[PDB]
Amino acid sequence: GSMKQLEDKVEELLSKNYHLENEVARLKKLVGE
Amino acid sequence: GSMKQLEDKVEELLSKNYHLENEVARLKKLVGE
Repeated sequence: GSMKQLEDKVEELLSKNYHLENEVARLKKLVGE
Repeated sequence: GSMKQLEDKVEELLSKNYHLENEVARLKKLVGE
C-alpha cells in the first residue's frame, strides 16, 4: 500500500519541524535579550 | 487499520511546522535588520 508513504512524511516534516523549532528559539534568545 | 493515524500525524506536524516556519521568518527579520 502507501503506509510507508505517510511514514516518510511524518518523518520528513518532523525533521524539518525540529530545525524550525531550533531556529525559533535561536532567533528569539537573540532578538529578545 | 491505522492509515488515518499517520494522516492526522502528517497534518498535525505540518500545522506546527507552518507556524514554526512563520516564527523563524518573523524573528529573523527582527534580529537581522
